[PDB]
Amino acid sequence: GRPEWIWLALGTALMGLGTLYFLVKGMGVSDPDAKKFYAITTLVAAIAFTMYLSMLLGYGLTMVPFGGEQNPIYWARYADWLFTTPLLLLDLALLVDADQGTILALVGADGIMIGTGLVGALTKVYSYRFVWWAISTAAMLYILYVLFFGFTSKAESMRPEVASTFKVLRNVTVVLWSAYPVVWLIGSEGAGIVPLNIETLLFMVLDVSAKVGFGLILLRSRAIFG
Ligand SMILES: *C/C=C(C)/C=C/C=C(C)/C=C/C1=C(C)CCCC1(C)C
Repeated sequence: GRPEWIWLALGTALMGLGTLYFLVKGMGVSDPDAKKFYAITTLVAAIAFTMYLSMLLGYGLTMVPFGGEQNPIYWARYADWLFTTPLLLLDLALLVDADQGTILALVGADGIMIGTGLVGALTKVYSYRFVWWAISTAAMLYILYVLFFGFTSKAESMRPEVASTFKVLRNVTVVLWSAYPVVWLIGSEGAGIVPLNIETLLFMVLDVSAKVGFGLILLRSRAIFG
C-alpha cells in the first residue's frame, strides 16, 4: 500500500467519471463534426482512466538505479501521454482547421517529447537523465510556440465563438503543459526533492485538468459544430 495510491485512486475515479459523461453526451449528438471531437476527447479520458487504474493495481512501475538509490519510476505515465497528448493537440488542430503539415510536425514533436522523456526517466547515469529531460522540454516548447503563434493566427479565419473557445483551451494547455517539466525536475524522476506521494498528487491535478477540464470546456461549446 504505497503512499501515493490514494491519488492514483482519485485520478482513476475522475478520469472514469469524465469518460462516462463524454461517452453519454457524444452518443446523443448527431452532428458529424461534433462527433469527431467527442470521440477524440472520450478516448483521451478512457486511456488515462485505464493507465491510472493499472498503476493503482501495481503496474507501470519500475525501480531505476541512480544517485545511489533504487528510484520508483512510474513509466505507465508515458504509455498514457504517448497517445493522449497528440490527441489533445488533434482536438485543437481540428478546432482552428490547421493543415496537414502542421499537425504532422506537431504530432512528431510530441512523439519526441514523450520518447526522450521516458528515456530520461529510465537513464542510469544521473547527469544524462537531465540531458534527455532538456531535449524533451525543448520539444514541448516547440509545440507551445506553434499553438500560441501559429494556431491562434489560424483561428483568425474562424468565427468569434470558435476563436474564443480555442483561446481558452490554448490558455489552459499552455499553463498546464508548462508545469510538467518542472514537476519532473524536482520530483522522483529528477532532483528527488518532492516526495512521490506529493508528486503523484501534482500530476493527478494536472492530468485531470488537462483532459477532463479541457474536455468539459471543449464539448460544451458551440465551436465543435461544423
Ligand atoms: C493528459 C496529459 C497531458 C496533457 C500531459 C502533458 C505532458 C507534458 C506536457 C509532459 C512533458 C514532459 C517534458 C517537457 C519533459 C520531461 C518529461 C515529460 C514527458 C514529463
